[PDB]
Amino acid sequence: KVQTDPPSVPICDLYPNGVFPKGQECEYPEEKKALDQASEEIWNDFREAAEAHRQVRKYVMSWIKPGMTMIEICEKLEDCSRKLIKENGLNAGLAFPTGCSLNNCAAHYTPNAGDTTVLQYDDICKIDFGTHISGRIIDCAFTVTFNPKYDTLLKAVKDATNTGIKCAGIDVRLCDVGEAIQEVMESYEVEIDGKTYQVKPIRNLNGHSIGQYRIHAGKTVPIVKGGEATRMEEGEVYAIETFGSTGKGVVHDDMECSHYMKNFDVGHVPIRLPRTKHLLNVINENFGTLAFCRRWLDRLGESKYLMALKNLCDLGIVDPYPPLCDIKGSYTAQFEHTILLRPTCKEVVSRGDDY
Ligand SMILES: *C[C@@]1(O)CC[C@@H](OC(=O)NC(=O)CCl)[C@@H](OC)[C@@H]1[C@@]1(C)O[C@@H]1CC=C(C)C
Ligand SMILES: [Co+2]
Ligand SMILES: [Co+2]
Repeated sequence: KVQTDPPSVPICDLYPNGVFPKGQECEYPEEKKALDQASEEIWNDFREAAEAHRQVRKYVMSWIKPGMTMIEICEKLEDCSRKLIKENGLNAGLAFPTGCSLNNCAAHYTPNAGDTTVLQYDDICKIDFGTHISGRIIDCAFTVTFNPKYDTLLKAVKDATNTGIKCAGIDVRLCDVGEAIQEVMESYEVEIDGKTYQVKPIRNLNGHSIGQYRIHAGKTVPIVKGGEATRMEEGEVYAIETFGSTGKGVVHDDMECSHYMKNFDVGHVPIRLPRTKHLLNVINENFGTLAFCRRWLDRLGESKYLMALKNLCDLGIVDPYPPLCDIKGSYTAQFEHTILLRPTCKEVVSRGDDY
């Protein structure tokens, strides 16, 4: 039909012909048109996931406010995402947990059960969430603030992400994208609570290629100079994300872990320990190689799983991804889009009218 007041109509019911809206198509900085058309069903799956992402994040921006708990924020967002993507096992769903990392924490925080953290007026919150259709994943992220003191820091990082998106292309060196992002990000100076800062890229955070059911397909997109001259290739899909900070510009692991994901390269492992075997079956059935969090195990009715989960991490079957934070007192911001390197053009598939 038409989408409802608070979104509830699945994207596939809005586009009944099964053809979803294109993102922003860009020229790069016969045969290829045929080759582009041959993968049309893949691009269409990314576009369905991207339209869900656009409609969920517009909804989130309408209601996210200080005073809400982080758990309330993530559950309200994920509810909407499950409805709009028309969650169906591993065929359509949430690609990874909702990040809502605060202040000096830049990535990989979502609340676990019992977290009483409440969003504050002065917080800078990075909302990073993913949708997929048939394993075609959209990773797209933006920063929420309520105090205008952070506006230039957000503009710096938004400009740096758009610079990396403009620089990207077939046969472009990943190191050149990094150098370009850093030049733009470091051109910004900000003043927050009477202290001035030159905005710094977080040098040990990166964008990444994306593969089917594989949020990180192994190529990294640097956000500072000095990286690898490995080239981007036709048909690849990339999350172009940049992170800016007022602190050291380096993150370390910190706080409790919430995010986990099966190692993509680990095959079947026979397990006899009963609780560990059951938890691995739950993971394989519900997530496969997609990332999950502890709240997502709780919602499936699992309990007494933390030792089984530690066991799967210690075996190397599952990897933990703890929150990544700069120094105490620092402020970090993030913007990200997913781009498709199609044969005929570069498509910023997750681009909206918002960012
Ligand atoms: C979650 C995240 O997308 C965060 C940004 C980036 O992290 C890093 O660059 N990390 C490091 O260098 C470790 Cl010190 C992404 O990796 C390039 C990272 C991502 C894709 O690897 C995780 C896997 C995804 C989930 C746990 C959601
Ligand atoms: Co992301
Ligand atoms: Co990403």
